[PDB]
Amino acid sequence: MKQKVVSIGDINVANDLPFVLFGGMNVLESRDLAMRICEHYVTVTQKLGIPYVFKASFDKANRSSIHSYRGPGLEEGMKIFQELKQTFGVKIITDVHEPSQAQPVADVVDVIQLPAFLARQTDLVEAMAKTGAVINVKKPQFVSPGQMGNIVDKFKEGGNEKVILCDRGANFGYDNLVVDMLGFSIMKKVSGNSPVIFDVTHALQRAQVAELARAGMAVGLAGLFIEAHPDPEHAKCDGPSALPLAKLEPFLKQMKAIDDLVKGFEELDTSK
Amino acid sequence: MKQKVVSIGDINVANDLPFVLFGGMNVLESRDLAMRICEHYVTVTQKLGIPYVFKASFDKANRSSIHSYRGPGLEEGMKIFQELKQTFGVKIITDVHEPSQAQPVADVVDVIQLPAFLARQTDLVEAMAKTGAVINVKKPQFVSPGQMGNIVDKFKEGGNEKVILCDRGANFGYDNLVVDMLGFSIMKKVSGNSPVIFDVTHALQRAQVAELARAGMAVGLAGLFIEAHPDPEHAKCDGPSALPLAKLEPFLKQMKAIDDLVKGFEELDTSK
Amino acid sequence: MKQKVVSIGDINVANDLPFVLFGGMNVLESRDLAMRICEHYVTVTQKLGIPYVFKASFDKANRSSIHSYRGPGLEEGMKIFQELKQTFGVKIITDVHEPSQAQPVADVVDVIQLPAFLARQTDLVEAMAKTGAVINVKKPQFVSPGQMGNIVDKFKEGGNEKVILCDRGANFGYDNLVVDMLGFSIMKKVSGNSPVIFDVTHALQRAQVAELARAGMAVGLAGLFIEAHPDPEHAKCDGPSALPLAKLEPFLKQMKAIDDLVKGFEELDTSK
Amino acid sequence: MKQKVVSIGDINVANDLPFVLFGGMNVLESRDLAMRICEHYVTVTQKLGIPYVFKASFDKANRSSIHSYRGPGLEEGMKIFQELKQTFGVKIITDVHEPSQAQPVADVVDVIQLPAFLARQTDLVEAMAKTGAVINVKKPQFVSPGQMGNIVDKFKEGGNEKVILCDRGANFGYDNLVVDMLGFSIMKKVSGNSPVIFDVTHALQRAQVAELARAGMAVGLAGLFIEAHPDPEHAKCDGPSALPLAKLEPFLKQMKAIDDLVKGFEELDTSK
Repeated sequence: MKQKVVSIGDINVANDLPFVLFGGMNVLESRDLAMRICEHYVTVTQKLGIPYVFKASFDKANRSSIHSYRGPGLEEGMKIFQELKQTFGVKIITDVHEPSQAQPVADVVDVIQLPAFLARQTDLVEAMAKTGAVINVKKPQFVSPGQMGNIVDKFKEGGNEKVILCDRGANFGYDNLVVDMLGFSIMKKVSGNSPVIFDVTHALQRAQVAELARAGMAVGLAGLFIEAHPDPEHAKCDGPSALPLAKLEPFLKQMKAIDDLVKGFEELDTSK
Repeated sequence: MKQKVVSIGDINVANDLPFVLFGGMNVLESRDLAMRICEHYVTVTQKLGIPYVFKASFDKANRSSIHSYRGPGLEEGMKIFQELKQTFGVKIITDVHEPSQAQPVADVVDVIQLPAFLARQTDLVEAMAKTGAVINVKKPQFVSPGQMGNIVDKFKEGGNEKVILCDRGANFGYDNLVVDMLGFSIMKKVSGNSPVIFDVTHALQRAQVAELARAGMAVGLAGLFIEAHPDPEHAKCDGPSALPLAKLEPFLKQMKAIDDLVKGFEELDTSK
Repeated sequence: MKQKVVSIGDINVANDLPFVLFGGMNVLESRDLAMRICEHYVTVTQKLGIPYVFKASFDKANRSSIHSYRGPGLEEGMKIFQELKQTFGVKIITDVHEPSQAQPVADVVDVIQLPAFLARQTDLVEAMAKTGAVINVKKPQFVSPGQMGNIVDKFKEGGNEKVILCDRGANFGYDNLVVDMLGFSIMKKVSGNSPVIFDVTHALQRAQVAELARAGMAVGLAGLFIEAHPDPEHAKCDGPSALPLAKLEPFLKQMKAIDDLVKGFEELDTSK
Repeated sequence: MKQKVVSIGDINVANDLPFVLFGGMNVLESRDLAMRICEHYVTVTQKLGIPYVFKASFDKANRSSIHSYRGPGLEEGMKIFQELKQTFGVKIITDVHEPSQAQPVADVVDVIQLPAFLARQTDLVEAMAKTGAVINVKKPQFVSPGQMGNIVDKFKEGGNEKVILCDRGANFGYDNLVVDMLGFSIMKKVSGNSPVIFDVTHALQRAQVAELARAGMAVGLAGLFIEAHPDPEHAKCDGPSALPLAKLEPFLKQMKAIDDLVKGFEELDTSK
């Protein structure tokens, strides 16, 4: 059984190929920081040899209050991305919330994301479908893996047939997530063997970011979705949990020994 | 400790008062059926003495496919409700999905609902806030009760301070819900003692609809949210699970013996 | 469909009959307290009309340390029970851990219990089977209701065909229990409609002891298993959570209005 | 922080050392099969370089019926082990159920196991404590990792201070397990950094046996606990899920590239 391929340009996201790191940042604060975030990623990638797609949000349709920081704004948010793109030669990936945003962002970025809590929003799915530009489907914590097949279909149907599946863990009682390492496999099956990627930071809501990320990779995934910030201690707000940037290389070095060393195994069948 | 009160007209939704049945139907098919659905509710209510607010959706922003039945449409959906209202003298409650819909529907209905998967959608919350018209907040299966406090605040903040909390159960492993009877109490606390109501049908995704609904009521809730269809066997599609309409009275008779007989207890403190 | 009946003497435990309160205490400290515990139960029961079976353990094969208080001991533990029995005219129920204990205790008590974590211990089950004296099977938190059928069979097989099923909740993530009100029904089915009873205190590991117990009863159960201590604040150690004794009557008064008022309903079928 | 060491002879079980494979079989049928089971393990181990301890049960205190196959018996079960030991030069590990068995088996084997459902059985723990012979503590599916500390203490207290911790997954709703890759770390902490090993087969109740086992190893564990049978299709009864023996080498080859390649990493601190 061969794997699907959803190339976002000169990049090839697949299950049997080397993992594609969709590294980046959470919210889109300012440039001096953003482009700085790219600086280390961009560097370590080439330096260690790893496909890379920066990631940043230009809006937070949700937080812990109304009089909060929305974000750069749909408009001012796209201007942001533009720059860095030409400044480094890498693709950008950002999540959309309202149907509209879809098309406008479909022209600036190379990978559009779909918010987990919106995973099953037809109006939007059918909407985001038009673009036909690579889509990453975040997997809700309250949805069984095998249910992923239908979400991939409702998309193909609308038009777009280039999708990715992102796992961020499952609900384990109240206020807790746990990653079913066995979801990935179950997730390939029903998804016409689409590319499956593990979102560690936003599976950890920590000196765990590592150990966890190791186990995911040793399963054989299309790639990783990660987030890092210069000082993970101060801007230590809520939502996901980010990596202590500086630790990019030593960490990503680990993944490579996994991704690579595992992506090259004589297919095993413990079935029979 | 006294309970909050969020009267939706001549009706008073509270925790220590008799339960308010927010009975109704799921999707808004056609009138001959809708108004028929009201016919039995409307009757049994007065006949047995029970506050009543019909409920029906004029859209399904999500299902199992794109080339599916959206619904009457935001526009044609409001026309629908109008009629029945004057035809029976009862209030209508319907869920909104996009900010816009909010205000338009705020003039036709008496109780606006907020979709569970949208529970934490600020743009919308802040939006639906303007109306200031009674709001029912469906409680996501993946959200801990105590987290309900913030969602109630972000609303008060925007303006609206008349909210209701609806429990539809919690995620129990993959593809399964379970209702934490203890959520309700925990749910009153953090919610300035707002009105708490149990959504049974959409806690059961059955000859269980009953037994389950009995246990909820015996806890002391503001009221029930239910759905019934003439023939629960054929149009037996997916989403929630509806009641075999005809069984409205015998069932609602049960709730009354609970709601009433329990709403009238000398407050007990097993605390000390 | 008629219910099973497992009379433990002049008492009749069943699903359609009034609930049988298996009230009592946790560990067997001393008599002045024990017989005192019975004093209020014994009284309130007759005073309010409720079947009663005292309950107390004569050993704790497990706690939080070795140099801990085992208990009166298998031997000295039986002497204890004897007295109170003749002193009040009520039956005693106690849990056994090692095959041996079974028979010895089978002559003193009227209801023998089976520890949850031992639920699937054949050697013991086959052992406790001989006695043929009423058995109460505690339901492990990690076992699905429908699995209860086999445990009831392995017992019938050995000999004993008079069993009871006790629910203490299910595991909800780490360190947390939740009671599936729907387990009871599922639990009757596979159990040849054996008597099902809800263990509230040891479903709560609190001013919740009440609200929770109300919802269980409104389902239609054979009865309750409860535990109370004079001062729930000091001897506030770990294991289950006990009731503030003094609150027996006001509480048990609640259950009666449930048990009774619900045990007398015209069977409803929301099925069709 | 250095790891603990619980050598079971010329073998050293630890967290930073190469993983120790506690491979073997489930029940102890007959020799021609048992010693055959050892044959391939024993071979592949030396051939690939891997610490090895055979494992087999001489009794099943639980199954799906009384008139079932107990096992060789405590007595005849020990005779069994003896032989193979001298026949191959490897250590044996078997689970005990009743206090007695402890000491008798403490003289024949090199690693005694403690049944999960008995994990918190003081009488036995205090009992098995005397021997002072290496102990492996199976971790119940219904027990939070951090709770492991006390079980390790109650043992040290009794005497024995040479323990191992085995993870078999956690309960995920009804009838389902999921392995919290993050338990291991949490499990080292509270356990004075005792050796932690992952039980895959009996975490899977399958072509998954592999992928799952890969992720565990990439975390950094003391070792693996596995079970294999010649024909996993016929004797395909219930309990755990075994490996298709023949697939030992290709599989264990995978683990080595993990265990080794990961056990040799410059300690990383994503903490800060």
